[PDB]
Amino acid sequence: EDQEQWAMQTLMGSGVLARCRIHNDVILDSGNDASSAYKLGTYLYQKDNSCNLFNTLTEARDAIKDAYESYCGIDDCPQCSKYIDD
Ligand SMILES: [Zn+2]
Repeated sequence: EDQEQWAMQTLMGSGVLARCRIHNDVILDSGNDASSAYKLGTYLYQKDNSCNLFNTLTEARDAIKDAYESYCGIDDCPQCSKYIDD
């Protein structure tokens, strides 16, 4: 398992993104307030780490920005569209 993926749990679970009940390891783009997601991400990731260049929030933003941009272009899991929905 991946840690960064664990973050997505709550971060993304904040309702920012969309996930399939059959796919908990999948990320779908919703187009909701990402700002909130980012905050939620930093919140879970670690308390207020607001410090000098030392700590860079860009990492987190890139984490979600990466995952988001990674799955970006998908508003619905193709699996369900590639399979039958019991
Ligand atoms: Zn699905």
